[PDB]
Amino acid sequence: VDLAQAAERLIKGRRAVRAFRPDEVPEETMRAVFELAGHAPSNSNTQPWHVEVVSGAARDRLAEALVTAHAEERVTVDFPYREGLFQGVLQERRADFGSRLYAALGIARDQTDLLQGYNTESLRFYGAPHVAMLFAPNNTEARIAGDMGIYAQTLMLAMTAHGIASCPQALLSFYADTVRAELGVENRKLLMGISFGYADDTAAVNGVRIPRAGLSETTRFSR
Amino acid sequence: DLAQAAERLIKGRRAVRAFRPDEVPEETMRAVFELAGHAPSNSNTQPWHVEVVSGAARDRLAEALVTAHAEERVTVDFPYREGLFQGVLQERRADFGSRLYAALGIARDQTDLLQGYNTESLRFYGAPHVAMLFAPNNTEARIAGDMGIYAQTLMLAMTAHGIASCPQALLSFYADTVRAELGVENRKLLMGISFGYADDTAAVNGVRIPRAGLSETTRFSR
Ligand SMILES: Cc1cc2nc3c(=O)[nH]c(=O)nc-3n(C[C@H](O)[C@H](O)[C@H](O)COP(=O)(O)O)c2cc1C
Ligand SMILES: Cc1cc2nc3c(=O)[nH]c(=O)nc-3n(C[C@H](O)[C@H](O)[C@H](O)COP(=O)(O)O)c2cc1C
Repeated sequence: VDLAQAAERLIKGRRAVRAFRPDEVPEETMRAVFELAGHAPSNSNTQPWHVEVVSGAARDRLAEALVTAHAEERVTVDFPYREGLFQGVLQERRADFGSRLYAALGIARDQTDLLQGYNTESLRFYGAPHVAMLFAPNNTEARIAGDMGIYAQTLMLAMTAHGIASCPQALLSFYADTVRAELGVENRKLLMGISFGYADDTAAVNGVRIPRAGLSETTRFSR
Repeated sequence: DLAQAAERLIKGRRAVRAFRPDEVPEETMRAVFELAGHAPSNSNTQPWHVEVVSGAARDRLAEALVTAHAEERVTVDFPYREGLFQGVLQERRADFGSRLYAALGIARDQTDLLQGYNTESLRFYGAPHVAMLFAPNNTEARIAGDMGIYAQTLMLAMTAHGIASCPQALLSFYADTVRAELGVENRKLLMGISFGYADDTAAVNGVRIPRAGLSETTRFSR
């Protein structure tokens, strides 16, 4: 494999996978992936990421604790919402994404109980055998969060290289106190979780094709 | 195989601080920026707006930045405050600075050499191109996280085509200058990425910045 071809395969090949098989990723592969991900750059080489990887019985207890917290409305999010977050084209993109996702799931926006069933499964990591919880410093702001994103993408691409499917999930960060309590983590903020393992390629949700805006919408070249 | 290629890309990408004058071919530049667009983001919002500057426009921009710095016209959209980094994060920052300044041959009390180096950084380290990464006006942690996902996708796509890069928060400290020179309004500047082909004879390009061990950043439980 030539480098240019490999980058295209990894970058386009990585997709948000929402249905996994139960098979675990070998421990040596997980070590190789997370070691590689640590090579992400960051402001001043600060490497602000603290990553909690959960498997087996601990992963099962964590999934049940998230389902229970969600049922009890114990929302404990570390990052507040900012008014007007998605205006204009950002809102159009979110609406189009939601439309494609629900169409692949075979659910209509008015089918509340089916949306509930789907979201309960999301808290069970879509059946993934592993989850990586991406913790950040208590004083995380835009620059540190940018580095958390550099790391998240490095990790997802290293996973893709090993045939490991992933789903980045902001949803898991909405129950940060539950994750911290389960894992014994103190004084860190939870930005997102990444469910991972091997994709169930028979699931219609994994057939969803999410477009991108393209150069004219995002990029300008000047000289 | 793909596993080896990922290792080569991820480990091969380094912050390059001395460039050759040679421009990236137009078709390669378009391929790299189109590929970077495949970065994921919350709800597929793709909040990035990227201004790629080359040639005379890049020269005018570099000179405007040098002038803004000399006149102390610092304009920051995202604060970079003292105490942003504490504990081990502050020590990693100090350790990085020590390695960089040793490669540059600049001592602690050398203000004139430090000024000359800062001027060269505002000239994009001689890179023929710079990508300015603009974010929405209301950017907070989650949107900034997506900007980082994009920035790393772009740097890795560049590395795959043998294109060296340096992500630079420094360029975001003169946000009004960048906006005025590029006709950009109502977007915040998070960082710039200088890019082109590495000058392999430059001592600064020999620096190798380590990472904390896997045991230091990651915990596995079952
Ligand atoms: C930081 C971040 C948070 C995300 N949060 C969720 C989430 O909570 N649940 C979910 O189903 N997908 C989530 N997504 C996945 C996307 O919606 C997805 O990346 C986008 O639709 C682009 O599709 P693709 O990744 O398949 O190319 C998240 C993506 C990112 C980068
Ligand atoms: C968001 C971001 C901002 C950065 N700002 C600068 C900068 O202003 N000037 C600079 O020389 N390097 C800057 N760096 C580059 C690093 O310091 C570098 O990525 C870190 O030391 C790790 O080294 P490596 O990328 O060579 O592996 C920045 C890196 C990132 C990811």
